[PDB]
Amino acid sequence: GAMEDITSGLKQLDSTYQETNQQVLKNLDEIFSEMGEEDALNIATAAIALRGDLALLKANFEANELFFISEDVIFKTYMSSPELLLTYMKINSDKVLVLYCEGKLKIEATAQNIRERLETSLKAYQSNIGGTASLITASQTLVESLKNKNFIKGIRKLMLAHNKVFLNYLEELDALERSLEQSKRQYLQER
Ligand SMILES: [Cl-]
Repeated sequence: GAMEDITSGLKQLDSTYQETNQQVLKNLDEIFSEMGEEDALNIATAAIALRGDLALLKANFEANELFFISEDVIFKTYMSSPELLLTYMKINSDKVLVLYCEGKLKIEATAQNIRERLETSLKAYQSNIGGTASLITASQTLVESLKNKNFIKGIRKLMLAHNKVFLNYLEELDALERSLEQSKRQYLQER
């Protein structure tokens, strides 16, 4: 649904990245065939950011997109309802209370894995976003600066969407814990 949107956002950003990188390497090849010197240095600096910090941004977005795939599998299956969670615990005081024990434990473990992923992603963005300044500094005209700034705004928008996705997982797990406890109460009441 909204994940086609995010996948697409990523493909667009990647395309702009490849083209920015192509343009920069072409420019370096031409340069190395005082205002011009400062510009050449700004461009080499951009080439470095593109290979380094910004490649790390790209890898981060990619790891997230893959995860959104596999974790989506998890949430559409054994994590999709209390009944199916309990069943999953069964295949892998009372004999059913313990099953709920296992289910709640699995929810907790899932939330923890999601938090660790989100933390890693937030850290990668925080550490690498600063490298985008160099694309602004290397711009030779206000038009080029505008295009680079749009690219950067796009990077931030994609990041805002990914954070929404992670937090949405956590919220779903919270609702599911509520429901699992309500179902557990209802079960005990019927036994
Ligand atoms: Cl949480």
